[PDB]
Amino acid sequence: WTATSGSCKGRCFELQEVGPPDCRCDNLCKSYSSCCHDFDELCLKTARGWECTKDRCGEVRNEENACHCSEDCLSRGDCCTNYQVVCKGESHWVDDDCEEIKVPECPAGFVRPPLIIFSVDGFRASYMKKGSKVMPNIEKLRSCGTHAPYMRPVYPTKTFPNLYTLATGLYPESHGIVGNSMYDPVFDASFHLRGREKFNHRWWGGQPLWITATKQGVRAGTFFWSVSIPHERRILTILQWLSLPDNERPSVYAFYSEQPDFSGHKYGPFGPEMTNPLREIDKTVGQLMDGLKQLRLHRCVNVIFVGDHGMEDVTCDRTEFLSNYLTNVDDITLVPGTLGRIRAKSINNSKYDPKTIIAALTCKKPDQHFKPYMKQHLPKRLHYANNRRIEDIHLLVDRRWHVARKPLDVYKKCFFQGDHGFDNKVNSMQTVFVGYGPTFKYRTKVPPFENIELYNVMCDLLGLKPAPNNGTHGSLNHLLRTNTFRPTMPDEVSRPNYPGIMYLQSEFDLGCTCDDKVENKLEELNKRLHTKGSTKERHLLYGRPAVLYRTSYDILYHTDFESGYSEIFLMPLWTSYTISKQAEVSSIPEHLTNCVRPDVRVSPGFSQNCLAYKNDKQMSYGFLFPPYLSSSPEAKYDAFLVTNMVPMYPAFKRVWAYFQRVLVKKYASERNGVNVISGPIFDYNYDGLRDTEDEIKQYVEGSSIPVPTHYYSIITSCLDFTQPADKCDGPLSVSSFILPHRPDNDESCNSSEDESKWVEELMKMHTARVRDIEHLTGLDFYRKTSRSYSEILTLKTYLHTYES
Ligand SMILES: *[C@@H]1O[C@H](CO)[C@@H](O[C@@H]2O[C@H](CO)[C@@H](O[C@H]3O[C@H](CO[C@H]4O[C@H](CO)[C@@H](O)[C@H](O[C@H]5O[C@H](CO)[C@@H](O)[C@H](O)[C@@H]5O[C@H]5O[C@H](CO)[C@@H](O)[C@H](O)[C@@H]5O)[C@@H]4O)[C@@H](O)[C@H](O[C@H]4O[C@H](CO)[C@@H](O)[C@H](O)[C@@H]4O[C@H]4O[C@H](CO)[C@@H](O)[C@H](O)[C@@H]4O)[C@@H]3O)[C@H](O)[C@H]2NC(C)=O)[C@H](O)[C@H]1NC(C)=O
Ligand SMILES: Cn1c(-c2cc(C3COC3)on2)cnc1COc1cc(Cl)c(C#N)cc1C(C)(C)C
Ligand SMILES: [Ca+2]
Ligand SMILES: [Ca+2]
Ligand SMILES: [Cl-]
Ligand SMILES: [K+]
Ligand code: NA
Repeated sequence: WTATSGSCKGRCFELQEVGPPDCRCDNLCKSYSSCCHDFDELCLKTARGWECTKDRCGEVRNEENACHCSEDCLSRGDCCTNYQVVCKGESHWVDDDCEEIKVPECPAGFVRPPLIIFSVDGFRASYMKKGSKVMPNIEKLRSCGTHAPYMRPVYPTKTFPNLYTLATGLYPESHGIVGNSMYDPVFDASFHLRGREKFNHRWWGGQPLWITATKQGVRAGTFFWSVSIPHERRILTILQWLSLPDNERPSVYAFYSEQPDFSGHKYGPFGPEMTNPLREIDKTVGQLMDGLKQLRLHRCVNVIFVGDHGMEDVTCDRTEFLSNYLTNVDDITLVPGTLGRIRAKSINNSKYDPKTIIAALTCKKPDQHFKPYMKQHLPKRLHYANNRRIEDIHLLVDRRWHVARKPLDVYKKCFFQGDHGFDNKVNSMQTVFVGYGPTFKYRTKVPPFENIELYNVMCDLLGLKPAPNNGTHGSLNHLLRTNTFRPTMPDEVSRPNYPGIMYLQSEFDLGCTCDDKVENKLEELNKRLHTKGSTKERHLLYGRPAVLYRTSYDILYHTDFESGYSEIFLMPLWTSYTISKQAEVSSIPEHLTNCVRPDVRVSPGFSQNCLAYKNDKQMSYGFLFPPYLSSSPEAKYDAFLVTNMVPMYPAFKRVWAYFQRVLVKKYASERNGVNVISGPIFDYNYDGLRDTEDEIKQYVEGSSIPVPTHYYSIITSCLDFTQPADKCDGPLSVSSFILPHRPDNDESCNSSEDESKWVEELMKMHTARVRDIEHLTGLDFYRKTSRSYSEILTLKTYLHTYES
């Protein structure tokens, strides 16, 4: 209940919220049914539209007008954005030549260049090129400022998850807005686009930019705009706020457009009807920039033009129905559409079996346009599991498709031709970034990057210390003319041990065997050199990874590879080796098929044992440095050390063996040598972070040998592929993966076929950034290179996406 009978007289678009039941005069008031009775009359004037004409020039001020062409308007801050053009012979900003902004050119009283975020819903990356001839204001920002060819949104590629990621630098699993609709099982409440529930603060976690700003004494405009406030009025409100006195004026502003999303849904991304919304958004940018130029702020303000997601061709007829797969379809709730999330209809049910639901949804039709997953099995690059609002069962839907529960859900609601929400690596989902202003570079192209990184940059732009978030601070330094953040490497926490030969063979009782009793001094000092790190410069190209937590581990050197061997987890944390373009693949000789050898540098008590693998009828083992790539028959024995062994499901060994035997050599042929770092990952609580020992839920039967959730590899080479990986003078090129360690290959529908028809497709889907692996391992890679730390931070955030 409000007392809506105060007045907005002198408080239109006031920045401090007045609390119930005084009546309100701000953007939210509409959505709360709490506006004063005169808000429309005073605050939402429309009379005479939004443009000066010659006849209005010099007019007598009439306060009923939407905007003003009177002589006093620049001082009152309320001229129509085109006043100076019509009434004073000035040019539109778009018609002026691009001129470099080397320093901020601000009116007196400006302590810092303001930031304006201009967000556009559904603005697909390729609109920058395909629509360029109708968006001259946007094209100027883009060619004269700093731009990327595209920006990668977060998953799901929906509006609220992405805008709240922009604001926080957090993954949706961390900020809590994990979908455009959601059910919270603790709240027993649903969030939707319609309704008042979405307004409750309990949904929205982390610390958004506007709060970061305010806590540190920097004032912010609104980031929420009521749908009924026309764009022209949002722009005029921002320009009025920018004319406030120094002590009252905000430093950070946002503008949001519902377009082109709203039309894209109706017409598809490139429907003929989409030309006009692009023209309209462009006009709005022109208004803003003419408005800045009137107020002498067009060489002072930093402008970010950014989208939340793209838009794909999706029609009612490309819908998969769960009713065609399940008998028990009335026992589930589905969050439908361009993703699927499934939970039980009733928690008063011990009868609900997710395993039977998954099984009924797996590889059932040859054409199937979705894939089911337990959420902890989703590609770790999606970071989409560690929240109670994400249901255990997920369906990743193919681009261009929808999933629904039953046909009536689609006809008892074709409306639509476009939609979004797919996998964030999908080309059609990519969106836009442009930065223009004194703090951005001039006429500069940067590589594609992720929207999670922008929070740190917006903080830098405003001199704010960012709250803890998921960006990598410094990875986007190359966007900026002047950086206030100087990244430095984390300090190594655990120093390695460097063990020599300390144990006799008969001290081990590991139940292993090997055929290795097959006896020259020229090659007896030569192998000694190898166990002490004589080839270490070849196999460890970027220094040893730093261990960033407290543990006990050993560096072990070998002719063909180096490792960091954990005495706690009884296996390498990492294994590093280089394969040249020239290198040969060889087989495991017959006599060595089951060979495992004690490592005399490592005590029996800190070693794995073969007996446990014999006794564990589910679990087998593989090797991190692959025997197939031994430099010599003699070096091959080192690959069979117990210290190179790791636990592997037979089903996973199909994947791993094909990678090691076929793919590593291919990459070395294509990339002119590769350096590989491989290791295990333990993430039993699916938080994206290295598990402590006491979080491990599975061991090799009757042992302390922990079972990894995942295996990674980081594959690095020279960006200039005319140089070999091991003698690169310049920038590097990387691709990485995090493969789930699963006891079946149900995820790959063609897995009954030869590995050459399915393994690589799997690995591509589980592409990863180096940073992802860092979080999962507590390692820090690329410690010793000739490259700047900023550049290395960009490299660590790169994702190889495998789109055309
Ligand atoms: C991406 O970036 C983010 C941000 O840096 C990072 O997320 C951070 O992860 C940290 C480690 O997991 C975690 O640390 C502590 O969490 C709590 C503090 O909780 C509150 O306070 C902060 C600060 O203002 C809030 O941000 C935080 O918000 C979260 O929870 C809200 C509801 O409370 C929610 O609205 C919001 O969206 C957010 O939810 C998310 O996080 C929670 C967990 O925090 C998840 O469960 C959700 O799913 C969602 O993902 C909170 O309001 C501390 O109390 C913890 O302390 C533990 O652990 C100690 C380790 O030093 C240990 O020594 C102590 O014993 C202590 O244990 C005690 O409690 C145990 C668990 O409850 C108990 O078993 C035990 O026996 C004992 O009593 C953590 O130090 C941050 O909160 C988290 N922040 C955010 C915003 O998410 C991500 O990790 C990265 N992602 C990647 C992949 O890099
Ligand atoms: C998305 N939106 C809506 C809106 C209302 C509805 C209804 C129709 O049915 C749902 O839809 N959209 C109104 N104003 C905004 C802008 O919100 C933002 C804009 C920016 Cl630039 C940033 C950042 N950084 C953050 C936000 C959030 C506040 C976090 C959402
Ligand atoms: Ca959107
Ligand atoms: Ca974990
Ligand atoms: Cl915005
Ligand atoms: K076994
Ligand atoms: Na299969």
